[PDB]
Amino acid sequence: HMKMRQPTPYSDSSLNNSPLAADGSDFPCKLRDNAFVPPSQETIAQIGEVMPLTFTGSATHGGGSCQVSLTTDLKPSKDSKWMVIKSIEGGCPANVDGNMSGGADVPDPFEFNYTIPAGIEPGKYTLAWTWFNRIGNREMYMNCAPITVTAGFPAMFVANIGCTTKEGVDIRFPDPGDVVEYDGNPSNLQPAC
Ligand SMILES: *[C@@H]1O[C@H](CO)[C@@H](O)[C@H](O)[C@H]1NC(C)=O
Ligand SMILES: [Cu+2]
Repeated sequence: HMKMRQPTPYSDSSLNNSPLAADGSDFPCKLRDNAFVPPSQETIAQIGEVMPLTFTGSATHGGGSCQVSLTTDLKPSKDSKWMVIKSIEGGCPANVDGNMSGGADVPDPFEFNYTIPAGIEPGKYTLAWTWFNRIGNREMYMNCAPITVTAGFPAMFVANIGCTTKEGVDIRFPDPGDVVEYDGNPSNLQPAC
């Protein structure tokens, strides 16, 4: 149970910590009433700029693995095409064995980053954070945010909503892309579905 804090998600006031529905019904982005209201301030990412990726919550489930992906759709649906720009294998959204202190609203002390690479054209996108928790039920977490790319790829991995991950491991994505980061404990890294 975690949510993305930066970049600021769509409709943050109605966005909870829960994973995607196990039946796939609310993929992508936790579909619900008024799910795609932009935050007030524009999130601007210059090509090549190191951008923050940060989280809220204490139920870190021993970490796991995450992707950062972009689509041109501003109200994503099941038909949206995603482009993975970063994979984090292990230690996302935290490198601890289990859960952390502080309740549902605590800023997660482990912080991350992403960079818009040269092959992404300036324009408006939706950015998705996806997360496959290491410990607990086999879930997929997902939050989405509007971003504007200014001047200054693999498809997104989907599982746990026939492709089912193994409890206890930090998964390694089949096609993680050319920007892959390992932030976890070597003993938990997958020797994906
Ligand atoms: C982005 O985060 C990774 C993982 O902590 C770190 O290794 C890297 O140095 C960071 N990049 C920066 C701060 O430019
Ligand atoms: Cu949880």
